[PDB]
Amino acid sequence: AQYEDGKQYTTLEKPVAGAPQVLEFFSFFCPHCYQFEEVLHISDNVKKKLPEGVKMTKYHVNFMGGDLGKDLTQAWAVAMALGVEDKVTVPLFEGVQKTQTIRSASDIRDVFINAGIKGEEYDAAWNSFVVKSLVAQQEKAAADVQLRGVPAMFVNGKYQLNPQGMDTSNMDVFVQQYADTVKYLSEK
Repeated sequence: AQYEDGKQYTTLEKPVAGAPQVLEFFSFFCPHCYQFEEVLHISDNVKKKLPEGVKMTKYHVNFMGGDLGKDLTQAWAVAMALGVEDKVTVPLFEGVQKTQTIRSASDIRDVFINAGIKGEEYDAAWNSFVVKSLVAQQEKAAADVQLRGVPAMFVNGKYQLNPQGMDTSNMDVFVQQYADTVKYLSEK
């Protein structure tokens, strides 16, 4: 074919029922995630090519960055609850990986404050049980799909993007290829 299992994607031998349609995993400690977000804008270009009706879900993972990794998963939960994902993603990436000014929960919190969320609202969210189950969801979703590496994308709990089998000589071409693959798997 032109799209072959084992080349632009792999198939989960233990499919996952009820799974979000498009499910993406990242870590603010993950260097290719930094690239995927700031340089390539993968999420963004995929959305651009999804059919109508398709919801896009993105989760953080715990297995990078030790104690600060979990803090970042909780904070991502806060971002999801407050709907401020688009205002914290970049400063969180640049704080962990570029400037190295995020060394504790307290520094994560500063990013939110400077992004305009208020202390009282953040601290409230941070400690809320809605955020706890949001954290649990992130963890369950990773758990359901063997997950040990990021960035990672799953379509309908059955197909997993395999970006290693696509050309990277041209980053625009890498992205379109990736996005078109997601569309193909979407329609499958």
